[PDB]
Amino acid sequence: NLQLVSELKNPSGSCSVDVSAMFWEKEPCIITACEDVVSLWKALDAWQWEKLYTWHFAEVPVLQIVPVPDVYNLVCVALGNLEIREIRALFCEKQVLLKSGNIKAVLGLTKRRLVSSSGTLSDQQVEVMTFAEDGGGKENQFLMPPEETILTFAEVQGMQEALLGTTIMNNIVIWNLKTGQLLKKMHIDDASVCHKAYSEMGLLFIVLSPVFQLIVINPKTTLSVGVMLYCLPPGQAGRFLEGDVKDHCAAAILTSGTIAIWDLLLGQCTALLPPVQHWSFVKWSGTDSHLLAGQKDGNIFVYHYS
Repeated sequence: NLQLVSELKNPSGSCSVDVSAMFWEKEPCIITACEDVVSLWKALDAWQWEKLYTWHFAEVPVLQIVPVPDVYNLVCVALGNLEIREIRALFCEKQVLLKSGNIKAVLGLTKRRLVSSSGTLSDQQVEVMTFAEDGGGKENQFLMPPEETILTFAEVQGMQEALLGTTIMNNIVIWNLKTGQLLKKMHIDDASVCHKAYSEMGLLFIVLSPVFQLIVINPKTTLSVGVMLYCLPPGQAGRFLEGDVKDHCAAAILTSGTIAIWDLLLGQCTALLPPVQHWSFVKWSGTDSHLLAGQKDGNIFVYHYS
């Protein structure tokens, strides 16, 4: 379960919107994102965090952090008011504009890659850029577009070089990341947002946001059934608001204001985390076995998960 082990107070002018734990060149750090400022933090002692660097954003507000596997020398953020307008890389005033326009979906991938999609149909583009060791935009690879607006990406764990997307048509698509080709398009019995995709034994396992749901799909027959429902404990309100998965644990913020955790394998709700104002976002740490819970006023609480 969950033991509070450290906390970060970060009171800025603006609303806090995201948090991420990453290694920085290499030591575990936390990145905080508020609408108008992003900061890198390092452990001061067993429970306190100190600010090491800050980046500022006038005009267009920060929407989210975009963690990128295997990258330890920059922080990627997406900026916009509702839809993404920009994607920037932040280096330790040192911002590089990476992508600009009508961006629909974005995700960091293994091996220093970042995939994004823009446009909606015949004009849809899906692009995977690669950062060089020095953080520089090095390559860009276009992926065969489904011509259906992508809602989310998920890198398929257990399948070599496969990327999954969900589309507004309630379809999933799978790309071969080596060739750019679209491998399959599959209707999910008419969710939406995919928090995680796994592959084993020819089967596809996708976790979707009955807070969470796991659907298992046979890509060969296209036949798919819900086969795990993750639901709140006896007498607990209410509904999914936002969430995050790492490995086989899912964490969600509920509209009520409480945080709930599940073991995706065990099927069970392994923890409720009531507010210490309301929880605003939740993120698993990318460095260790910690849960990061944040409030809008800037405070982040860090829990050890056992």
